[PDB]
Amino acid sequence: GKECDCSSPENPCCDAATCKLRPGAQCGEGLCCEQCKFSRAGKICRIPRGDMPDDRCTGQSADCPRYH
Repeated sequence: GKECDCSSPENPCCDAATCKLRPGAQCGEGLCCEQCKFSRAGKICRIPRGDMPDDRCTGQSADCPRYH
């Protein structure tokens, strides 16, 4: 449609026609969006490199902020 819950038409969470969530789901895409759902707080959303801290799900967003 004219509004998407996903970025991709290939996204399983979305139907291609609607571009929008079929399932009993929360989200389609996002670093903290797992199983088309909002991942739990503290779960690693991003792998660090070098001296950086690992970024963690808030459990209050489909996208990851920073570290929480």
